[PDB]
Amino acid sequence: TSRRWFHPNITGVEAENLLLTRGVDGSFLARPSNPGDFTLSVRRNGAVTHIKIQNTGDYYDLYGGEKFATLAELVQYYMEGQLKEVIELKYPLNCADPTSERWFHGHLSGKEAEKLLTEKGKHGSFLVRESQSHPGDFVLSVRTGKSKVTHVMIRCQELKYDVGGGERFDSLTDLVEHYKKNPMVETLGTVLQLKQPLNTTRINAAEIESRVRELSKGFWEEFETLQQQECKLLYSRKEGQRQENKNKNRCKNILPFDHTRVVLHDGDPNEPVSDYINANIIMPEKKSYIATQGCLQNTVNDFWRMVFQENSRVIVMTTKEVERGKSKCVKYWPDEYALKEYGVMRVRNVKESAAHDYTLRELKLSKVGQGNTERTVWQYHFRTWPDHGVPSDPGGVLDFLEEVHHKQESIMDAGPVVVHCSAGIGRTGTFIVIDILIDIIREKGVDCDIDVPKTIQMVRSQRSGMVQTEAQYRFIYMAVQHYIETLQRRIEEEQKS
Repeated sequence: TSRRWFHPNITGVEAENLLLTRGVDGSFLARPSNPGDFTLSVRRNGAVTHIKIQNTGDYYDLYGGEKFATLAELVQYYMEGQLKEVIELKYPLNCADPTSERWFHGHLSGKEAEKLLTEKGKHGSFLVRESQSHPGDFVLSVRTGKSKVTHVMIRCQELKYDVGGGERFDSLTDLVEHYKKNPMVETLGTVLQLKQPLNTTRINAAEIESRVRELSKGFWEEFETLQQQECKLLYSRKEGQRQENKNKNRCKNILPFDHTRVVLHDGDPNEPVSDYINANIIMPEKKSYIATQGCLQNTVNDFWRMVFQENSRVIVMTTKEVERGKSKCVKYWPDEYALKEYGVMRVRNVKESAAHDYTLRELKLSKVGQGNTERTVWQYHFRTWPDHGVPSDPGGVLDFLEEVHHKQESIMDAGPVVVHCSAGIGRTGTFIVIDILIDIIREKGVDCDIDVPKTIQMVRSQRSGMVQTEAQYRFIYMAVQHYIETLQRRIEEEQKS
């Protein structure tokens, strides 16, 4: 609901002073860091303790704690155990910095704000900018509708914010949220409804190169604004929390949303719960996906029940079975030319074809004792993804996804494309997002509208924390840039031949 406990522009010593002067025992905050890392600063017995959170691209790993899909899910978990050599998360210490808010521009001038609200904004579209010049003060610009752009002055008096009367707010967020729920009425009756903020992320696919360079001059700020929206995605994950489902999860707290989870049918009456798999259907809002985790040895049979039931013909594997001496995915496919039975399912590995970045396994899947149920399942196993971070060049990933798209398109009545890595959120999220965005450019051509964080947010509403890091976020932009460049180069070559 809030995510006010995250402070994007704070330092170690600044966080300590804040918890000692504005907080009590049990007070906490989360802060970025040596980048790529995060810190949970908690006050206990008049002393401040710092707990390290690392994310290399798979999940948020809290030291002495658990692995989580989002910082918001991490916070919700401990607020609803953390120990030393007992750390309690009781009171979130709220941030007043509005820089990660969608509606906050600041830098914008009166003329520019009006221009953007006219061309991009609609009824209820609003923004907050800095004055302009009554230094320290802020300006709320709102569109209502013939239409009109209304300006409301926000005075900053002794650290508090107000619209000239009534209540005095600790932050611009407290002020905005109050006027969103309780709208301001003008002298002649016009209701200043704050429906949605101004979209500053939607770009034309052809103009990617310019946006990539402007973000390279921005990438971190755009990601954190998207990150600030995860508190709206804390949907129930009850099924995964069930006692009988606990050992079917690779990470106990990285669970599928109940509303999008894959439900397994025709199981076994002897096992009480046979309908669960840590997987979700990803529907872009034609080509759908199943975002899943790497198999555990006790879920390989459920994995095959899923593929068969969902009528999937393409498996996208974005991890090695072993990375840094740790099992990331149990081998669920047989050896080349071998035939294996996985419970009620039978799988034949027909042929293996190796490319530079991946291996293709041609599998034949059927139900045991059931003639005619056989279908070919193509497993594209990407092998070169780095242990930490993302690849330097997206050429290999793009060549891989083009090949995956062509195979999926070549199959009549094919079900969702199964996509998995380790926990099935970071790399899995990255691959599905690139594939969705490239799908738009494939149908609509080089000149179409794309919105990278809007797409990520839609995918994160279907499976927890899809796209884990800023590295992946930037890599998504770099892959879309490389695809448009490669598409234009093909037009260059044809007209010149």
